[PDB]
Amino acid sequence: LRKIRLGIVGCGIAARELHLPALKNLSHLFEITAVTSRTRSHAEEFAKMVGNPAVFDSYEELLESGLVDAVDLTLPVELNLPFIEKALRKGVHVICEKPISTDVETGKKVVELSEKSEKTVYIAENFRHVPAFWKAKELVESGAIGDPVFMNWQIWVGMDENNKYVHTDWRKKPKHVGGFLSDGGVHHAAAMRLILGEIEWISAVAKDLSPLLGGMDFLSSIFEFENGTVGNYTISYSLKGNERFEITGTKGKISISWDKIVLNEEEMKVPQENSYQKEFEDFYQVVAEGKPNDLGSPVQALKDLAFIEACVRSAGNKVFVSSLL
Amino acid sequence: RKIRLGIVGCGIAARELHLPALKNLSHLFEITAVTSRTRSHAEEFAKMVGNPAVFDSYEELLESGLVDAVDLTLPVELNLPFIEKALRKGVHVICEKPISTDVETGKKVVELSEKSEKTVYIAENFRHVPAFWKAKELVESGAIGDPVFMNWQIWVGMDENNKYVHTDWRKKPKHVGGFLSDGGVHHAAAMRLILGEIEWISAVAKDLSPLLGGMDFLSSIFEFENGTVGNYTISYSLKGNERFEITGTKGKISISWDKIVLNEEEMKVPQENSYQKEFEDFYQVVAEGKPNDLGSPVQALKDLAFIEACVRSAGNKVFVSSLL
Ligand SMILES: NC(=O)c1ccc[n+]([C@@H]2O[C@H](COP(=O)([O-])OP(=O)(O)OC[C@H]3O[C@@H](n4cnc5c(N)ncnc54)[C@H](OP(=O)(O)O)[C@@H]3O)[C@@H](O)[C@H]2O)c1
Ligand SMILES: NC(=O)c1ccc[n+]([C@@H]2O[C@H](COP(=O)([O-])OP(=O)(O)OC[C@H]3O[C@@H](n4cnc5c(N)ncnc54)[C@H](OP(=O)(O)O)[C@@H]3O)[C@@H](O)[C@H]2O)c1
Ligand code: NA
Ligand code: NA
Repeated sequence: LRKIRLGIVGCGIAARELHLPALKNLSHLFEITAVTSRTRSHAEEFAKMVGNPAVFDSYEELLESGLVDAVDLTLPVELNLPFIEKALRKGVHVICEKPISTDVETGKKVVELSEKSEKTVYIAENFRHVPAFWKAKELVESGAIGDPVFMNWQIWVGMDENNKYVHTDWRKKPKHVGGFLSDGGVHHAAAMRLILGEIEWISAVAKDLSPLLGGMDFLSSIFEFENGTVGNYTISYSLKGNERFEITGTKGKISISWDKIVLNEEEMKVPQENSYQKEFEDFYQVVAEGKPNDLGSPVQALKDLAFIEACVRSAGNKVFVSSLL
Repeated sequence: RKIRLGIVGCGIAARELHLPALKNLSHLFEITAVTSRTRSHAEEFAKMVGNPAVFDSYEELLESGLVDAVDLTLPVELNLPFIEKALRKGVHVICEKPISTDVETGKKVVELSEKSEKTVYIAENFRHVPAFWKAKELVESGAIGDPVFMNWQIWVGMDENNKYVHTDWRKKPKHVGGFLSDGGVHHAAAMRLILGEIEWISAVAKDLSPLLGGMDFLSSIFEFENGTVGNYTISYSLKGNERFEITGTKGKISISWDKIVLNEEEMKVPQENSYQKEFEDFYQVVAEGKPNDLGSPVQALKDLAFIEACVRSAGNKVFVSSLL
């Protein structure tokens, strides 16, 4: 099995804590041969965790070095577009973190570069690879609750001053639509779309409740899927509480968690998996083994972002999600 | 002295909800007159009361000189005309919710109320439920900090065995949104009592059950004038568990008939009959000069208006005041 020579770009939290451990479990598929960051010492610390990749002062040099088949971008979202374009111009595949971009108009440019290039652009939306969501999808699609009627997802993150993501520069002064609403919201849209399909319209109210979190941090919404199912999605990044994620149909109900699905009275444990690992496997198959790009698809990520961007601008008015696309 | 009260409409609410309450308030109410669409139902109800006078028609009961006030437990389409007839004879009216079939018609009830010296009390019993009062005081006293988000999810799960489902004026509803306004006005009342007036709603209404006349599912988002966001979702046909939660900057309450949970801590709510409480209030209004804060038609119109807005919405933003 030939390996994908991979360059890591942006050696921050995701790269160290989320990407590397997954990558370390996939060394039969990937070799990290190059590394670059804004702060050189950060790239050097990352190099040591990896082994001995070449360290570059700039991404453009990494791209031209001949050392890589693809690059992994774990950057401030403002950088996705120009950096994806640089990679494709050099004939290099890209796996890039969500959100696809800072907003939908910029996102669309990522999509068109993707569609015009022969190289793969893969937006790493790990919620598309979470088994609990797949299992919910299967239950729903096979008629286990009858016709889906209503879903509610309430999320209370309770981030405080000790949360590491809160202190990063590009989150404190967000350039992305809705601040934390897009940052974490694309995950939630990904999941709802996986389980129930495309959303037709939303109506939502977004608030900025914490001076600690850059931009908006509270969102409450109703929407309707194209299939007629009604959704409620409410989240506070700053306040505490218990997640509920429930789908009620004509014949019964499911509740969804990381570790289990409950179908009426019946518990089913979901065997645990690393979704980052799962997405890297999928990217490998897209790049090397000619698998279609369904789950890392730029178009999919753009649709995730569109849901959130619609909510941010709704101010309680009905927004048809298509009109953003 | 005691309020001479005539019962009009001897159906479910009259036998099962109203009479027991009055039987505990025999020192404040005497039932003297009774009338219904079916004379035999009125005669059965009379036998349950003692020996009141049975009348073939509302109009006759009103001219009989036997009552100071009437209690209307009727198809909602009849509220406006029956209230008007009573006020035009010098007779107080206690009338069941909803105030009317729709806001346009409701306003006519409000208008007649303000012009008469007699009381019109819309018996919205949810304004008399102690669980909501204790929740109000906790929120008002700053127990959870600034209120951020309330969520009320109701799954009534009505079936063929529920008696309300077989009543004619519910099967072919004339009232806005069918069951949505029938049960919804209660919920608006509780929401308004706890968090105050609502600025705007956005809502979707479905008709999911062939058994329930009219629309029977509703999901909505809205914002109180104080800034709190609300979600209110109800199905009248499907089963699930009620949650009623209000989250603030400092804490969390969860509300139930018998208890309020403040963060980790439970406080039992002492139980009461809300019908019994509302009749006492009506007694205090007509005999004791108590201002009509809790049974006032204006409050009942605002309840209906919340629900009417939600039915018109189709997902669009509706500013409630625009209906009033
Ligand atoms: N899927 C998920 O569960 C998830 C979770 C968290 C984050 N993410 C995504 O991962 C990406 C990074 O997030 P993060 O939390 O890791 O934030 P972060 O810690 O701030 O990481 C960003 C990294 O990029 C570096 N960088 C900034 N500008 C650069 C430039 N011009 N050229 C090269 N490197 C540059 C930063 O600078 P320094 O060199 O100075 O350190 C830092 O190393 C984001 O797109 C985010 O949405 C995804
Ligand atoms: N606050 C609450 O918790 C609550 C609960 C239930 C009901 N309610 C309200 O109370 C009212 C009564 O509802 P319900 O459940 O008791 O329904 P119901 O059983 O159908 O009661 C209506 C009664 O009025 C009679 N009636 C119909 N037209 C009449 C007319 N023209 N003249 C005299 N009587 C007439 C009916 O027919 P017959 O004489 O042939 O029997 C029946 O006895 C409704 O407005 C409802 O919204 C409130
Ligand atoms: Na904020
Ligand atoms: Na129905």
